[PDB]
Amino acid sequence: HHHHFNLPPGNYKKPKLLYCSNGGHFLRIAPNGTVDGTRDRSDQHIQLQLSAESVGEVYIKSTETGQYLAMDTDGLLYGSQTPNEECLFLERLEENHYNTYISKKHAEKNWFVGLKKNGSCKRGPRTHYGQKAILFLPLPV
Repeated sequence: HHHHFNLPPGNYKKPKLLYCSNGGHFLRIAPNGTVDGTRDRSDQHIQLQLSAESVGEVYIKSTETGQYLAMDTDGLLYGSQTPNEECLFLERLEENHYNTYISKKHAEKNWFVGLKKNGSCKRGPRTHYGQKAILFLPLPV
C-alpha cells in the first residue's frame, strides 16, 4: 500500500451528495462529461451513487446520467460512460471526519478528487494531503 487504511463509516445503501467544505460545493458530473462543483442543491447532477469494488475502493456514479467519475492521465476529472481503471478511487477517512478519494490508477502520485473554493476541480498533481480541497462529507440526498 502507498496509503493508510482508515475507512469512513457510512455505507453505500443510498445515493449521496459529496459536499466539499473548501468552498461549500457539491461534486457535479454534467451530461456532457464535465465535472465541477455547484452550490445549488436543486441541481440534478450532484446526486451520486457510490459502490464498493473492493473494501475501500469505490466507483462514484451519477444517478441522473449513469456516468462514472474518472481521473485521466493528466489529472483531470471527467465523466466516463463506462467503468474503467481511471474510475476507481480509494475512499478513506481524513482528519478523523472527512472522506477523501484518491485515484487508484495514480495512487503512487497522491492524486485526489478535489474542488477549489471557486467550484472548479483541482488537477491531480495540484492536490495533496493536507489541503481543504480534498475533504468531502457525504450528505443524504
